[PDB]
Amino acid sequence: KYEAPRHGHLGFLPRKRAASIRARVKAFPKDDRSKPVALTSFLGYKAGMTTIVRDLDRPGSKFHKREVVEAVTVVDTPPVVVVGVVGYVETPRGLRSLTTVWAEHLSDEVKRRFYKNWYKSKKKAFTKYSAKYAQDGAGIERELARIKKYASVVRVLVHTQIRKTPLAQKKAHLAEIQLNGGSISEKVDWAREHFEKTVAVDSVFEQNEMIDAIAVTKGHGFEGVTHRWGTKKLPRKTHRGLRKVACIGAWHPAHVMWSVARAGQRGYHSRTSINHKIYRVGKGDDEANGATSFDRTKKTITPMGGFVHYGEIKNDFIMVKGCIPGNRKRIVTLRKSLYTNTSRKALEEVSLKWIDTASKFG
RNA sequence: CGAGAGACCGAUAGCGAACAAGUACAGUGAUGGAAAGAUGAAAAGAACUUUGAAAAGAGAGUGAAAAAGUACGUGAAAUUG
RNA sequence: CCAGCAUCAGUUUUGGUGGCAGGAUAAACCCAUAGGAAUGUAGCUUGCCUCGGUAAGUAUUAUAGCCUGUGGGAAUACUGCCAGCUGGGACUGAGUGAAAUGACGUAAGUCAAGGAUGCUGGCAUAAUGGUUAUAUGCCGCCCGUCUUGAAACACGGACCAAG
RNA sequence: UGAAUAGGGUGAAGCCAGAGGAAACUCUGGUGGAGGCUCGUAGCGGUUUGACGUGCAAAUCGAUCGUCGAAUUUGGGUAUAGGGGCGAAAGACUAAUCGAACCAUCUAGUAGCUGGUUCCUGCCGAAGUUUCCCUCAGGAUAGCACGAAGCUCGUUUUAUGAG
RNA sequence: UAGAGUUAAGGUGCCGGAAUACACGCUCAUCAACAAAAGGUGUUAGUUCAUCUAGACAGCCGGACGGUGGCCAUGGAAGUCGGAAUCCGCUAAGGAGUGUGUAACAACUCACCGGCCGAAUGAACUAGCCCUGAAAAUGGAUGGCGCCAAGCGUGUUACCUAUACUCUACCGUCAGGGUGCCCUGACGAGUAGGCAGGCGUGGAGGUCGUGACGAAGCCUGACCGUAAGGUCGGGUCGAACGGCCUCUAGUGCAGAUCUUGGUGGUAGUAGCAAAUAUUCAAAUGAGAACUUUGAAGACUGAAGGGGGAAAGGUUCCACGUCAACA
RNA sequence: CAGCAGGUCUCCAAGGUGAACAGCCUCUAGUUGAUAGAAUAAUGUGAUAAGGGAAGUCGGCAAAAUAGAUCCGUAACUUCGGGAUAAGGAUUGGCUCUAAGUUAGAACUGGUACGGACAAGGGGAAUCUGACUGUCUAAUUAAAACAUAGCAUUGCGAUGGU
RNA sequence: GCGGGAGUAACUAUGACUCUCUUAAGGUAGCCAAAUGCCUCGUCAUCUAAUUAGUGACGCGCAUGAAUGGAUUAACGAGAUUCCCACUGUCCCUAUCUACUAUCUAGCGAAACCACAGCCAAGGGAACGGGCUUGGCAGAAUCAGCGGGGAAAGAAGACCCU
RNA sequence: UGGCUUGUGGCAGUCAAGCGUUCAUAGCGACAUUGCUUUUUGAUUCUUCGAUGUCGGCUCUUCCUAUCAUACCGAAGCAGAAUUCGGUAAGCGUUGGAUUGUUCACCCACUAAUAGGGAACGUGAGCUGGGUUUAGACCGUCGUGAGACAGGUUAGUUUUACCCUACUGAUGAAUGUUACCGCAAUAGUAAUUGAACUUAGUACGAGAGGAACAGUUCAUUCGGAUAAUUGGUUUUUGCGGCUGUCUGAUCAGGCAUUGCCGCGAAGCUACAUCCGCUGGAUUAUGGCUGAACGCCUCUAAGUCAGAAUCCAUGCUAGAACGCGGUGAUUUCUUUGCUCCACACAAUAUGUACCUUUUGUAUAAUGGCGUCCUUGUGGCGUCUACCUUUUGUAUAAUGCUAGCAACGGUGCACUUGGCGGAAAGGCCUUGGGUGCUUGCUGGCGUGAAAUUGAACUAUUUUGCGUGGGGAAAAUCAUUUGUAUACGA
Repeated sequence: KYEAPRHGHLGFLPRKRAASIRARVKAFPKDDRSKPVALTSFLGYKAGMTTIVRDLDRPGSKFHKREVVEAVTVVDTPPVVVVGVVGYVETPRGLRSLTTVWAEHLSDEVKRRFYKNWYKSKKKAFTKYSAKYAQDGAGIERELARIKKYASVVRVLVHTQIRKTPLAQKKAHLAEIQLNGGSISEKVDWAREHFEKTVAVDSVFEQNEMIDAIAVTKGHGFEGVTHRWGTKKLPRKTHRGLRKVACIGAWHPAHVMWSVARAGQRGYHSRTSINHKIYRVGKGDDEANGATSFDRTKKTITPMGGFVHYGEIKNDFIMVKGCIPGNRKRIVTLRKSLYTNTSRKALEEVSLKWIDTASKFG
C-alpha cells in the first residue's frame, strides 16, 4: 500500500462543471471593518492584457524603482443594477428574512432573463420581470429588522447591464451579492441609498488593496492522468502503457479513498486564485497596447485594430496586476480580499511610464 | 417364400429406415447421412359479400357438429400479453 | 383421537405464609435477691500555678463492672399442625347407563377403582366454507460423496424432457 | 528431361607495336580472352520492429533485411513406404498426425489406482488394534461389537508376589 | 414426544431478561487489561526493639579549645597517606575527628556536642492496597455507551437458570400370565452391517367386472395421515383396462470436465471483411445511393490492358421470378 | 469445408522524362467491393519547435551527420590476387560564347539552395575465430555444430572391401 | 601413458646440484592466471570528477605441452569489447497542430460463456470473510471511464514424487 | 508459502568490579545475564500440486516513528565559537555521479544536509524482461559406458476485450413550486530550505576567529492561476523552387507525388507569467503563594508564564453540510378548478393487558325489561382531554319537567389595545355556553316522512353537491472561452 509523491492538486474533488457562466463563492470575503459601506465582490468581463512598464512596490529592493515589466488583466466593470435589497435577518430556525426593498426602475435586459425558459429544466412559475412591488412600506421596516436582535447580514439581488461592454446580448446575468460595511446596522442604512437603481464600483474596490481572482476556468478536455494529475510517460513507450498510469488501488485493503489517479474533467469550476494585487482603476480610456512581436497572443487593447473575439474597449475598467480565469468573451466575478497582506499603497496613483501601440501581428 | 406363435415394441422403442432415407446434402473416397407420422361419413377444402395493395381483417355459406377450417388429435412451462 | 384447552360442583398431592404445639433445650427481644470485689458521672469542699485549668478528698449526693450464695425466668435447630390463609400440577362426577377388584362410615355417602372424549397440528393413499396479497417483532447458516474436518471461497443446476 | 537472368563495370593468359636498355630490366599504346570477375531486375532467401491471437490462413498481416553464370533457382514425368525409405546431422522428412504415416478389424484390450452410483421406518450398531509378509493406499490371522439359536455377574474378605 | 414441578454449570449498570441492592473495608488510579533483574517520602495495619519529662526528635542557634604540626608512610603527608597507641587537658562538652577544601599549607564546617523549645518520635520486622521497570505500522483497538463504584475482598440476601433433574400420559419391537392379546419390565443419539416388516413399476397363469347412455389419458380440485405417494370428484376423451387370486422380470435417480435435443448466458453489445475521394441529375416503379442511363471528378494503365494449357465442365447465353436466400 | 484479407502453371511489351524492366506519367484500355450521417473527447494510431548535446533507457534499439558529376590529394603490411570511394579539399544546372552540328573550354548574374519534385556514401584508432563461397532444426535454439577444394594411413586384385 | 620424501650455495633470500624411496619408466621445442584457477578488490603501470575495461605486466600454474597436433600467417562477414571526432526526442521538458475513430446513430447480427450473493475495522475460525460475532457504514432510474482486489479469458501446475 | 519458537542472534535495562590524570559509570566496561524482540540467521513437513511466475529500476495508489533535518528545552571533565550528550515532538524537507548484474562491496564532487521500520517491498490483464525453472555446442571434474557434476562458458515464447467490486468524470426524480445566492452544525485542503542587502566589527579571547537580535530582498523547487514585454508551433490563409501529363495548340489554368518541397500571422501554450499564514487549547520546563511534614518546595486548597506539530484562519459543500428570500399556478413517480358547505371510509401518543375459534388493537368493561326458544333468539337507549391511585369518566337516591335561592365557580373565546418579533402569546368590554344548592309537579299517549350501512369522539385523505371567481411552457431552429455527450 505505497505512495508516490503528490503530482497535481488532490482537493478539487469532485471535478464538477461550473454550469452557470458567472462564478459563485459560498465563503464570501468577510467585512471591511473600516469602510462604512461596501460590497463583497463585483463584476467583470475578461478582455485582455498589457505590459505595464512601471516601478516596484517593494521599496528596499536591490534594483529598487527600476523599469519593471508586469502582467495586468484590464477587465471591464460596468456597475450592477439592483432588483431589491433583501433584508436577511434570523429566526430561531435559521437565516430567514422578513421583506425585501425593491427598486422602481430596473434596466432593459430584464426582458428575456427572469424565467427559466430552457429545455429539460424547471421554470419558476410566472415570477417575470418587475411590476411595482414592495418598497414603499418595506423601506422603513428594515430599520426595525435590526431591532429584532435576531438579525444577520443584509444582501442585495443584482443583475448586469450588458451592452456597454461590446457583447451585444440583452438577457442579463444574475447573482446575489453581499453588502459589507462597518456593522450590521450600517450595511442596512447606507444600502438604502444603494437600491435606487445602480451601485458604485468604487465602494467595494478601493485602489491598491488586493483582489482575489475567482472566475470560471476553461474545460480543457476529458483530460487523462498525464495532464490532469501529472504523471510522465514510460521511456520504453510501447504496448498499452504510454499515457497510462500504474496504481489506482492497493492489495491490502482493496478499498481505498478519493486520491486515485484517474481521467476526467480538468479546470472548469469556480476556482479561486489568491491575492492578485490591484494596479490601478481607469475610467474611460488611458492605457493602450499592441506591439509587433511574439510574446503571448490574441488579446490586444486598443492597437491599430481592436481585440480579437471581444470588441474594442470604450467603457470603465479596473486593472488587476495578475490575471483572472476564463478566456475571451467569458464573464467573470471579481471577489475582494478579506486578508489583505501588504499595506495599502493608495492615495496617489501608480506609475504608468510608456507603453507601445502599433499592430500586434506582422 | 409362406404360415403360426413366444410373459414380444406401440415414433427417444426396434430393423439403417413405419413417412420419397439414401432421395435438399458432406467427405477424393467400400462410406457417413439429418429434418421427417396424422381431417371427416362425405372435401362439400370457404361460393358469395365487404375492407386493405399483397400479407391482413370481418360478415356469410357448406356440414352431423364449424365449439372439425386445411400449418387439421390431446396440450404444460421458460420463452410471453 | 393424542397434546394445548373446556361448563359447573366436590376432593387429593406438594410447598409456603400465618396462627399454634410436641420432641428436646435455655440462651433471651431480655428476667429476682443477698454479700463481697469494683470505679463512672454529676455536684460540693480544699490546695497550688495561671487566666486558663488541674490535683486531692468526696463510702457522708448518685450509680456500675466480676465472683459467690439463694431464688426465679426461659418458643423451639429438628418435627408436626392449621385447609385460618394462599398458587398450580392430580383425581371423582352429571339424561340414558357395565364388569371386576377394595376401604371406612352411615336411616346419608365419599374416597378408591376400572368401563367410555372432542378440533387443528407433522405428513405418504377417501377432513370441517376455501385459496391467499400480507404489517410488526423474534428466532434463523440448507445436500449426494470423500476425510478426524466445508453454510464455509472443495466438486457437482439457467430450465425442462430423453438415457 | 523442359523453361528463365534485361541492364551495367573491370580484365590476367595469349599476341603485336613504340620509346628505352651492353643485354635484361624498364616503359608507352593497341589487339584480345579465363572469371563464386562482378552487378542489377527475373527466378529465389529471412535480420529488426509494431499491430493481431473469441481474427482473414489451425504460426496471420504492415514497415524493415539477403542472393543471382555459381556448390544457380524452378516445372513435369517416374520410382523408393515404417525399425524400412533418408541425411552436409536437425530423428528435419512423409496429407497439418512422422521418436516408426494413415484407415479398418480382433476390441466393449486392460487400469493392482482414482471418481460416480436410485425406497422408508424399526429392531439395532462397532472400529482405526495385532501375530505376520520380496510385504506396504492391500490381505491370511488375531483384537472388538454385526446377524441367529442354546446358556453364562459381583460386592469384597483372607493373604501371597513384585517396585 | 408435549405442557407443567424443581434446579446445575453460570448471570442481574446497559446493548439484551433480572439488585443503580444490603453490611463492613484498604484504595478512586478508570485500578479493572501480560511481563523479570532491580528500585521508590503514594497510603494503611500488626509485631518486636533502640529512643522518651531520667527532656524523644527537627529547625534555628554555637564551643570550633590547651598539649600541637601528637606520632609515623614519603620526594613531601600536613587531623586531612598508611598504621597503631588510644589519651591527657579543663574532669557540668570537643573525639587524637562527621563532612568540605587547596599538590599541601592556605582555608572551612560539624555528628561527637552545645543552647532555645516541650511530645510521642524513630529504626527494624511482617502484611496489604499502590507504584517504577514495558516500542511497530488499516478506523475505537486492552469493551459500544462508558463506570471513581456500575471496580475488588469478606460476610449476607433477593431475583434468573439444561428435552437432564421431575410429574403423569402417549409412540417402537419382544418376554411372562390367558386367548383374541392384554397386563407391562428395561432401554430406546446414530454412520457401516445383518435380519424383519411395509409401500413400488413392466409382465402373467387368471378374468370375471367396468365401457362409447362416455375407457385409458390430458388438465384441475378435494385430499385420509407413520416415512413411503393413492382413492374420490369436476371440466373433458371415443377405446381401453382392475373384483378374484398369486407367480414372474433389463424394476425407485441429483452428479464420472457424462449422455439426446431445444432453450438460456455475454447481447441486440461488439463485428459488419487491408484508407483506390465522390458530387449531381434522370429513366422505370409500390419502394431507388446500389439495377440502368447521362453530366462530372478521384483512380490504374509491364495491367484495373490482353490471353493459352493443366484442372473443372455448360457456371457463359437468352428467357424468367422476388419467396426461401445475399 | 466457406459468397474467407488466400493458394494458383502462364502467354503478349507505345510516348517523353530517369541506365535497363527503378522512379516519372498518359494511351490502346478498365474500374472504387453485400450498411450510413454528424460532431470530431479521454485514449491508441502523423508532423513541427526554443535551449542543451548523451547527460536517458536492459537497449545509439530509436534518431542525427553525409550523398551526384568532374578534378585534385591520400595510410600500416602481404599468401603480389590485394587495400583506395581512407583521411584532406573544390565546383556545378540555366543562358551567352568557343565550332553554323560528339564534347569540352571560356564568361556572367541571382536566390534559402543548381541533384532544387523525384533521386543520392558517416569518418579516425586498437582487437578474435571459422581459410574462402556453402548446409541447417516445417508450430520457442541461423551457431564455434556439419560440409569445403585438398592430404594421409588402413581394408582392398575386384569373381574386391562392403 | 609422461612421480614422492629429504638435504643443500657469503647475506636478507633462494636451490643449483645431491641423496633416498617407489614404479613398467618419469616429458622437448614454445606459451600462460584461460569456454579451465579453490586462492584474489592478487601485484604493478597508465587512464578516469571514481575506472578493475581501455592496457601494462606480475609470478603466488587448485590442475599448460607437438598428429582426431604445436606453429608461420594474407584476404573476406545480418557474428564479439573499448578509446576518438561531428552529432542525436532516448531523455531533459513538454507543448502545439493533423489524419482515423472513440462520443453518437441506422440496419442486420458474433464469441467460449448458466453459484444464493456482492462494505469496512476489530474478533473467533477449514488457518488471509462483502458472506460468520459485535460495532461503524451502505437507496433506486442512467451513461461515459480505468487497471488495485476478488484473482478474469483456461489447461486436471512449470516445481515436485509415484 | 502461511503458522509457531527465537534455535542462530540483534538491541536495551543492567549486576559493576576494573581503567581513564585523581576517579564504578566525561569516557572506556572484565564477566555476562534478565526482560523485551523478531533484524543476523533458520530449527519444523503444522498448512498447500484441476498453478504458490523471479530480481534491480521507471511510473503512480498508505500508515507508524526503533528520529537524518526543520519548532521548543536542559546539562558536561565546553573559553565565545568550534566540540560532547540527553528530554518534549510526526505537519513538512530528505541530492548529483563512478566502480560493481546490483542496494551490499567501494570511491569521489558538492550541497543547508543527504534518516529508521512495516505494509502480498503499489508492483508483469500499468512496465523493462539486463537479474530469473527445460531444449544447438565446448571446457574442467567424475564413472567400464550410454553419460554425469552443490564447477564455469555460447544461442534459446511476457497471450487477451475486467463478469462483481475499489473507482474518476456527466445527466435524470421524492412535503406546493421556484430562475438567483449568502450561513459554517460539517467534508475536502495548502506546506519546505539557502544566499544577499545587512546586523557588527560589537560580545569574548593567547591566537586563528567573530555570537545574541533586527529590518530588507530574492533564488532553487511544488500547486493553482497563466495568454502582454518573452520562446516556438498555427495542414485554416498568403508567400519561394523542380518534374511529367491533360484541358485543341500556344497560352491561361488543374489534378498529383505528406502541408510535394522552401517561409509568416489566426487558435493554443511554455523552455513561462502571477500569487500565498488567524484565533484558541496546552506539554516538557521554569516559577508564584502555600502544604503533605515546626523548616522547606510548582499541588492536596490556591494560582500563573509556556512549543512547528496540536488547533483554526483561507477556499469547495443532500440540516446529518447547496444555506434560503423576493415574487409567484414547476423539469416531475402521478391525479391535477384558487372555492368551501354537507356527507362518508380508514388510521392514532408504546396502537394495552390477553385469549378461543379455519377468523380478538377490538365489549369481560351503562342499567333494566316488554318480546322471549331462553345460561337462546330479539328489541330499545348511551355521561372529553388530563390527572390521582386499591383502581380512575369514577360519578349513592325510579325518571322527567318546571320554579326558586346562596349569588359563586369553570371552559371555549369574539370585540378592543399594547408589545415580544415566528414560540406567535394574553386580557377584557360587549357576547356565547355550562356548572352548585333547595323545593315542587307530571308520567296519559300519536303522526308526518324516509333508508344500504360503519369504534363514525377525533384526525387525515377522498367522493358527491353548490355559489361568486381563473395561467406558465415543452418542442426545435442556430450558436458560445459551453463543450466529450449532457448541463
